[PDB]
Amino acid sequence: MRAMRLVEIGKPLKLEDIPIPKPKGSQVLIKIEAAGVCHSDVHMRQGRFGNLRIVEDLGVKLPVTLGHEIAGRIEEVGDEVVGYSKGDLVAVNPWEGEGNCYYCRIGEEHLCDSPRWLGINYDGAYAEYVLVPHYKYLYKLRRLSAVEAAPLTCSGVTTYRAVRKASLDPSKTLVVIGAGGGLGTMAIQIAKAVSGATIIGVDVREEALEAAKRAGADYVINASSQDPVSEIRRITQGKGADAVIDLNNSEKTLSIYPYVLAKQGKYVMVGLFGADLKYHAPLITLNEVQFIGSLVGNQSDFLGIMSLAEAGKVKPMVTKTMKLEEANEAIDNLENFKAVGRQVLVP
Amino acid sequence: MRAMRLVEIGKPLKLEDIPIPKPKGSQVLIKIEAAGVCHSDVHMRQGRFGNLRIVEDLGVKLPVTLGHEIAGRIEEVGDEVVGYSKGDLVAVNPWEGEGNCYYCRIGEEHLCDSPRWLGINYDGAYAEYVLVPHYKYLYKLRRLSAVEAAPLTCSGVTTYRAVRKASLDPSKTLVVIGAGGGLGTMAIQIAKAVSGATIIGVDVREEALEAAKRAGADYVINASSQDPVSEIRRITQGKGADAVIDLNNSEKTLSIYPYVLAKQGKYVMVGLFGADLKYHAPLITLNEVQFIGSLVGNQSDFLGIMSLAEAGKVKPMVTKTMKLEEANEAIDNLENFKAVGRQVLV
Amino acid sequence: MRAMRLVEIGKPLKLEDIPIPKPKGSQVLIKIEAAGVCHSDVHMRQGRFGNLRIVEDLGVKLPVTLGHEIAGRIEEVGDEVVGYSKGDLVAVNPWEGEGNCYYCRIGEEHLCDSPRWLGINYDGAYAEYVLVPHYKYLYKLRRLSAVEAAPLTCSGVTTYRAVRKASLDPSKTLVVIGAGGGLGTMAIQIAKAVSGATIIGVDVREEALEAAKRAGADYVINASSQDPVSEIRRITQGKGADAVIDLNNSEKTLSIYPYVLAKQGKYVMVGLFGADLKYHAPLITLNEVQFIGSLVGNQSDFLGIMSLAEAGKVKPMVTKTMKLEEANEAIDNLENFKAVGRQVLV
Amino acid sequence: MRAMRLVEIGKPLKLEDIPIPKPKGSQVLIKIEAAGVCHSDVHMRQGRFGNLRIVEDLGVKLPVTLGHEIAGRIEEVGDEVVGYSKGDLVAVNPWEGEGNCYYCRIGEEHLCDSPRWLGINYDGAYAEYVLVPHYKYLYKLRRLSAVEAAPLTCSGVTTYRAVRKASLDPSKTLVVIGAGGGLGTMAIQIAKAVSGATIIGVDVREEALEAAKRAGADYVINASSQDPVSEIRRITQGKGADAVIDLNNSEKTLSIYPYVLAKQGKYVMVGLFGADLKYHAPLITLNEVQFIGSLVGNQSDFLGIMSLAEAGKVKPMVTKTMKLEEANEAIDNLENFKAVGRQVLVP
Ligand SMILES: NC(=O)c1ccc[n+]([C@@H]2O[C@H](COP(=O)([O-])OP(=O)(O)OC[C@H]3O[C@@H](n4cnc5c(N)ncnc54)[C@H](O)[C@@H]3O)[C@@H](O)[C@H]2O)c1
Ligand SMILES: NC(=O)c1ccc[n+]([C@@H]2O[C@H](COP(=O)([O-])OP(=O)(O)OC[C@H]3O[C@@H](n4cnc5c(N)ncnc54)[C@H](O)[C@@H]3O)[C@@H](O)[C@H]2O)c1
Ligand SMILES: NC(=O)c1ccc[n+]([C@@H]2O[C@H](COP(=O)([O-])OP(=O)(O)OC[C@H]3O[C@@H](n4cnc5c(N)ncnc54)[C@H](O)[C@@H]3O)[C@@H](O)[C@H]2O)c1
Ligand SMILES: NC(=O)c1ccc[n+]([C@@H]2O[C@H](COP(=O)([O-])OP(=O)(O)OC[C@H]3O[C@@H](n4cnc5c(N)ncnc54)[C@H](O)[C@@H]3O)[C@@H](O)[C@H]2O)c1
Ligand SMILES: [Zn+2]
Ligand SMILES: [Zn+2]
Ligand SMILES: [Zn+2]
Ligand SMILES: [Zn+2]
Repeated sequence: MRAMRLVEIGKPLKLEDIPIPKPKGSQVLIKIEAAGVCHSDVHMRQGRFGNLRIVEDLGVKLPVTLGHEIAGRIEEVGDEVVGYSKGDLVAVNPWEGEGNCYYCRIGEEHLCDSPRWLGINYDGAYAEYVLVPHYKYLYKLRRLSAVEAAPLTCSGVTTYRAVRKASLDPSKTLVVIGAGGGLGTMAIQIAKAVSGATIIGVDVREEALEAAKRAGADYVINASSQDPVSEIRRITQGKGADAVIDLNNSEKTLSIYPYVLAKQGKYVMVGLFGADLKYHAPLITLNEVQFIGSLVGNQSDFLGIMSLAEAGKVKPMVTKTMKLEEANEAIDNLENFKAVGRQVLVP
Repeated sequence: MRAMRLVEIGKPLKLEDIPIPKPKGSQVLIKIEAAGVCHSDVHMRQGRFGNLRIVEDLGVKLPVTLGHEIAGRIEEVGDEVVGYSKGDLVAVNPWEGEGNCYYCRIGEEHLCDSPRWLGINYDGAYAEYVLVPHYKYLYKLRRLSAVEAAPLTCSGVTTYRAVRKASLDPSKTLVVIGAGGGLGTMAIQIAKAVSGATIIGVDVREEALEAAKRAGADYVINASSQDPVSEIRRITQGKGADAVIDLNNSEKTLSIYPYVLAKQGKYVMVGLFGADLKYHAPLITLNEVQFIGSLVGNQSDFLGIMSLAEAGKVKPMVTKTMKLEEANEAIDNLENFKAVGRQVLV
Repeated sequence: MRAMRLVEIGKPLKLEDIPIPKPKGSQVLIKIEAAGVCHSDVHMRQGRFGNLRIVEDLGVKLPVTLGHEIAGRIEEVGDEVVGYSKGDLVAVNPWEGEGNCYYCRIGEEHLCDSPRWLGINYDGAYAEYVLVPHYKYLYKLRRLSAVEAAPLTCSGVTTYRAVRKASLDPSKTLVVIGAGGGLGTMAIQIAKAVSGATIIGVDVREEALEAAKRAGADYVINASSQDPVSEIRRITQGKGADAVIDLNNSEKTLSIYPYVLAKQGKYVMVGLFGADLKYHAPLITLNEVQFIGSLVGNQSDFLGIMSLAEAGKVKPMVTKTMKLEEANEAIDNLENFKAVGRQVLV
Repeated sequence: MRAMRLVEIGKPLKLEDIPIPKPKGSQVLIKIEAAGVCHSDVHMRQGRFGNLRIVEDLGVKLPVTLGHEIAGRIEEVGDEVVGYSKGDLVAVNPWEGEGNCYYCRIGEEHLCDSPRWLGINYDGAYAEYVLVPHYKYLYKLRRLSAVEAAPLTCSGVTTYRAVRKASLDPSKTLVVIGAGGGLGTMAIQIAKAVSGATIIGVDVREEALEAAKRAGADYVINASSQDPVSEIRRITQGKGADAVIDLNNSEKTLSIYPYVLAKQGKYVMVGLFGADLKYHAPLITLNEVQFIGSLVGNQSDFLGIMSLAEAGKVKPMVTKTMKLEEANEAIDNLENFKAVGRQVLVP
């Protein structure tokens, strides 16, 4: 089968011909009908998340098929599979754990000590087929097509979790940094659907802000032409933002936004652009500010976002559908900040 | 009345004689019997918390009587005061708000936009009497004496809230930095009394660690004669600490402990030594760690620590007492890191 | 000034002429522009909530002006009032506490031991003016008019708190009983605005269900012409409802819905029709279901619903307005179940 | 192997000779060194929990080996078992789920739609060996012996969860009904270890109250000689109890304690004596009281209580150790309210 794999860092993904997995036990073989392209793949290709080398520090073993936004039809199931039949259209939660470690026992499976992340350390969706370790990570689709559902397995579940960590309510204001991109449009839609908080979207491209508005942002700020700090201060009437979901965490964003937080404000750090957070400690203490890391999501988060989308409350903004072989072009678009919403590959 | 006030930044507190406040409405006048000495007064005297100037930046108007750990007896009450009488022994919650702003409405009074902090921007306990804006901030003392209860109004409520933010449970390990001081000894007693988590106390003086051990720490580590990272990793079997309550937040502590956090670990920042937190962002994201600021406490926190104390489940470790006029010496001891537990003035 | 007061239990509210309150300190005098009519006033007039007598049991002292959904303009302020001026349009939180008791300290003012409930044990909005104990209970109106905001101070805050207690999320289903009334229409709008859960509205009148559908219900069920159990089970695919907000709690509703709860399901009891909950204990234990009482709301709840409303995300459905003197007729409509949405007096 | 099984309701458990299970895959065969006796087995033997027949209504299929308080040594592991070796002394969490249903996905495994409860609908610990479905339900013991740990898997995890649902803090008072029994002594120790709340123990036997005190109760009330209502009112100075953990839920207890709740008080219903809760609805609404059901516990709860005990913070009060063949006598003792603390069988 065809597969776009990461064979060497700093080099484009290579199309290869590898065997189709054979499911056994509780595993499930899925024929891919949609594979979303995540900016995280830009970092993977470069082989690094900030100062962290995926191979040397994170333990990734090359080669590996990328693609962690997965949706397709069940092709074959193992002998222990129950409640799923061949032909079923499903979305797949790639953030899988083994079950015995501390993090799996408390329901934080994505933080497993021996993680099975499809598309990162295990073969992902940039292929004609993908082997899913356990059927419990599936979610049958009815209202959504594979193309519309795929982005939900990463950008969706990730921002759903981040939005929960933001602890929103009607009296609070949320600021999303990078609001026109893949996770940005998803975070905005979700915040608009599961809370009554005021949503402010921030980006640097005119097209990105149009995307943020289509996503439902109550207010948008172009940080290239406008003074983001002044605008956020004005909109919140001098109070500052009660929560900020930073989908960049770059030298640029971390030098600006951590300073527009209201007292008790929560700065949820999702982006992986790579930079150090330098912040005066007394500022953290005296203002009870919080810097919170958020990574993908657990089974509850996956269930939550899938339920919301399947109910028609939110829907990924897929702006382009391309071939599996165009994987390197889709990733380039993100690397060059030329895409809005989400791009999805179809084998 | 006698009163030790911050009259000039950088200079010792000055013994001054000012009018005795006259309570009206729901206000209450307390005759001070005990005033705890907090390290915060070292910063105050120096005129800053890190880069933040108390006057220009934090808006403190001098002169002001310091002292934010308050306990004494009611001397006089306003005409609207209910449920309290002259002579009543009480502890005072100094972190007061006005009630109308966003923060007061959600029950986070200490973060009021127009704060009324006794001992900070309003006159405190380093005097014969102290005026209390509302009787709602009082707590009748029964089991504890004024001297034993005074520290609860700051070191107690501050660490009670911090322990709460640490989200502890029996399977977690908590590390307390500065475990032998005023807040350190309280943080440990509270953590042991309101959770079943493993407690590791870290300090840099043999006696401080002994005070930490007595407070109830399961393990103690002297960072100045042994590598804390190795011990903490060993104790947690390589997992790291699920929570750290840093009562320093100095360049020294922030360069060590943030790196010993377990995944989802919470770094609660209470200390105000002054330094910049510096941490690689990808590490915060990939490990889902949290850096959380915690400041004094609200009325719920005050009630929690006073009830816990009056029930005899925790008790401030007062290692020495002295006169009001000796305020400058007590503060020097903290500045020179010469004390263990809490000092109280009378 | 004119005022409709509960002078005699069992008898209509009486038009009376009493002195106009004079505000002092932090008190504020509001000139009433809108007073919502709540079903609670049906109980009040009848003199009881279930078996609980408002006088003997609940301690209500007659006579008292009713009306707990308040909105109007500031007429006069006490000398200590800050941030408000004469002429300011505001909504009033009537569920007020004194601040010193356990409940006020933990931020649950509405459960104060010495409650100051405007329209219940203190004079309410069914009059030309109403005295407000503290300006902290006010909320400046910008987007909404007095008539549109009045209902938020009871039907809004009550259901906002109830929606919160329901612990909803996208994978859950909420069932609202009495979905076409004052609280019902609000509960649905709020549930839709602050969660992504599936909402099922149940009522017994075609128009009530239409009002429920308009409020935003995903499904509507007329319990008087179809079996609600079958529909709810079908809609939830046999799982049952994860939460039910019962705005009746009558022998009729309690004999049906508690049995349609999913495991861990939460039955939030708001309605005060009067009945006894009767459920086999082993079922509560084995299914981990919860029967939760919810009463009006605290300052945090008030802030939440007022902000949500002023942002235009929800809005009380006022289907009719009338004169203060018509108070007894508006209450009759609710008693006879003749209204949909909310009625407001001017 | 020997096994004490429930073969017919209303009749004593029968000693039988059944084959020793053969573990495969992720299963683990444990040689039982301790099996605690739970009052729940009194209800099982009678074949009913209140109005609920275990067979006709709950779906239990007879015969079945009882015993849900399990501890022993690993005898054999399946091929997929990792991190566990033969000879390891472990406690076993019997409240197991399948993983795919809603409740398993959100971390509430014990409420699984297709539960695997060892000792209830699957063979339990009243035997020489027990087959554990998955090694992730194990917890290695170091400080505790099997006899001291066994009770933790039901009375321990159940009361740990109930204590959490009670939402305690230093200013609150907890009242435990049935404080001298198995779950009673465990609830008291736990509340004393994980909260600073005031603990009041209530029972009807002098011996039961001695047990409650040894457990650490701050106050004890003998409901046979004293007026429980008056005492609770006096101790809480007229406020009432902020939380009540009822380990009976009988006609007797439900007619008394739901009426001594403080405003916002939580009545956590754990006991299964069988009775209907009849309570005036306006009382629930106007006082914001809560009636909360609590059943065993999930993997997080199990991890929590095991950590606490393994740390020496709490320890089951085993008052008697007897032979496997004495299973019917141990259960009779509970049925007749003649035992304090917990009884443990050793094959
Ligand atoms: N923590 C997690 O679980 C997780 C999961 C997925 C992706 N991510 C990370 O989130 C980040 C964004 O991912 P994405 O897929 O949405 O990519 P994306 O390219 O679609 O979005 C990036 C957006 O950032 C905007 N941007 C660039 N510089 C900016 C600035 N200075 N201020 C404001 N906006 C700016 C761009 O215009 C663009 O719209 C990446 O680093 C990715 O690896 C994290
Ligand atoms: N955020 C708040 O609400 C709040 C409230 C009160 C006090 N504080 C602050 O907390 C800090 C401590 O206050 P305190 O009253 O307990 O004072 P303290 O004098 O008791 O000092 C705390 C302890 O820190 C120890 N220490 C010093 N260097 C150390 C190192 N490198 N590693 C480990 N331990 C070290 C000292 O030996 C001492 O025992 C101060 O900065 C104070 O201003 C904050
Ligand atoms: N706990 C609190 O804080 C609080 C606050 C305000 C009002 N309330 C109470 O809530 C209840 C409802 O108040 P409301 O103002 O919305 O009044 P309402 O007149 O609008 O009545 C509510 C709805 O119940 C419907 N109904 C009647 N019988 C029904 C049945 N068998 N099944 C389904 N629906 C049925 C009616 O048709 C009506 O639409 C009252 O008992 C009131 O006193 C409680
Ligand atoms: N929900 C769950 O997860 C769960 C789990 C295990 C056991 N249980 C149930 O909890 C209950 C108790 O179990 P146990 O194992 O501790 O049994 P136990 O016999 O050891 O305890 C019962 C105690 O109740 C006391 N008691 C009897 N009548 C009383 C009264 N009127 N007032 C106060 N105390 C009274 C007895 O003196 C005795 O000490 C049973 O119904 C059992 O099935 C529930
Ligand atoms: Zn794991
Ligand atoms: Zn304020
Ligand atoms: Zn009160
Ligand atoms: Zn399941």
